[PDB]
Amino acid sequence: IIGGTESKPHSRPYMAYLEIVTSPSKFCGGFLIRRNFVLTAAHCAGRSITVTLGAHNITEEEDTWQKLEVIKQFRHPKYNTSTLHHDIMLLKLKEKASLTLAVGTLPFPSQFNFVPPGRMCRVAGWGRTGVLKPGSDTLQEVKLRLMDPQACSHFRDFDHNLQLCVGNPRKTKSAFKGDSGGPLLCAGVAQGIVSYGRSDAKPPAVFTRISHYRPWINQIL
Ligand SMILES: COC(=O)c1ccc(NS(=O)(=O)c2sc3ccc(F)cc3c2C)c(S(C)(=O)=O)c1
Repeated sequence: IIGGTESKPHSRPYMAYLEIVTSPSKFCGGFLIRRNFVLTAAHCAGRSITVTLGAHNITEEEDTWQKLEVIKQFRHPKYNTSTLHHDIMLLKLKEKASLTLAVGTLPFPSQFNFVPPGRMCRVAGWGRTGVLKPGSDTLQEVKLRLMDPQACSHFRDFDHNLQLCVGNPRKTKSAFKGDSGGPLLCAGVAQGIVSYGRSDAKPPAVFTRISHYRPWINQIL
């Protein structure tokens, strides 16, 4: 998260931190939708994934931490490994998390509108705070603007109708590396998932549209 501020501790109890091991390690975001299911981006898939819940500080272990092993990675069946179309994945945790002050579920409303540009939303994560910067010690959140699709025209495989263009190009505020899989929260409802952007972190970034995959996510609910 670039250009954001520290969240109030445990004010985002659904946030998940992913430690991914390949067959090199990756770090992603995610959010708890149910006690044993985490929603994240499909490109975060690897061999081993460990989920940390109930964390504000990610660098030193807290009493509110809950670490769970992923036992199944359910990528969307039409996910494209290079163009990142349908970049959404369901993770089944080995055990059930404990609902506490620090661990909670993100509720999904009965209606998911196709959200047009112009909306102001929030994204949170422990990702890099800038280009070449390390991951944030604590959970950061930044307010971002849903941009017109023409602002993401430089991305070769961007599709306005499948993805969100998020981030004012004249600022530095944006999600970045390590924030992938984290939710884009508009008005308290997760409308997007951090997918990708530019290596030099110049916004906008590309977000998966959650509204398209509500019936598919309804498998878990
Ligand atoms: C068609 O796909 C691509 O064009 C592409 C681009 C970058 C990239 N990964 S990235 O460089 O670490 C990066 S930059 C950035 C900026 C803002 C942001 F919210 C996130 C990110 C991320 C993840 C990948 S990916 C995840 O599949 O490896 C794919």
